[PDB]
Amino acid sequence: HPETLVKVKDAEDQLGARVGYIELDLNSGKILESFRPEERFPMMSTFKVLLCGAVLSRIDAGQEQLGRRIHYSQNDLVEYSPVTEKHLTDGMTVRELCSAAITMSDNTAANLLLTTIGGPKELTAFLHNMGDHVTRLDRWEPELNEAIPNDERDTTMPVAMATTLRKLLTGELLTLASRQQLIDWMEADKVAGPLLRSALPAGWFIADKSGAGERGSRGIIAALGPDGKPSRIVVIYTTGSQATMDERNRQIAEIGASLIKHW
Ligand SMILES: *C(=O)[C@H](CO)[C@@H]1N[C@@H](C(=O)O)C(C)(C)S1
Repeated sequence: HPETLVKVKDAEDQLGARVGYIELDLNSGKILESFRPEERFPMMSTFKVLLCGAVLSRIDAGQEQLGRRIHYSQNDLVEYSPVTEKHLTDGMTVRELCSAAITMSDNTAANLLLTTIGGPKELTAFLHNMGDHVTRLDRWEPELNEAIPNDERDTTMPVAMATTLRKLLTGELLTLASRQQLIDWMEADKVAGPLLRSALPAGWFIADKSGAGERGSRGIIAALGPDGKPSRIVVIYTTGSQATMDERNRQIAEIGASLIKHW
């Protein structure tokens, strides 16, 4: 609905920075609404969903196992590793790492998984192979959050991320069991409270993944819908703002409120 675009423009006024937005129909892939859909924005932690999508594909192909245990050390710990820092002694399984990377946005977990698949260059190749010639991962955590103005490293476009997420969640790329596992991890997101979730009505479904980086970079990708079933994909990214985290959170939540109101 165009009233949501009014709010998105208002968010740009409030934050003094670009805001990229897209609403996509999950079933048909039809673009319902867009704002700067083809401009690049840093992915930040939203790439973690793509990463686990690549891991799940390897599992489907028998090249990896959900139960395989990874024995890392304190040398691997990077900033913001709430889960991995507590399991140094016994390590964690691939399933646990993806759960941690998605639900808690654990940085070390992402790096560990990144190594198992072959690094940023393999994740980018995976994306390219599934039709996404835009999204690219170049660095590891935490460097990928730099958000240098005009830098194309570690970026995506709202339309690319949206269509890629649709394919991962509903396409034939992953087995049904794996598609469900990915959605299950996203639905269990514990760190996106003040964003779209704060505007979600009772009974609605939401599977998401947020990100922060930087130069005011903030973003979120989500699959949501009424009656406990997702029917649309929403992608929101912003970068460049000098506003506080709270201010950025509020704007995203208000865009969400408009989106829901005009569903
Ligand atoms: C990803 O953008 C960062 C780690 O690089 C994680 N996601 C943030 C967020 O979504 O708010 C975080 C502060 C939970 S850490």
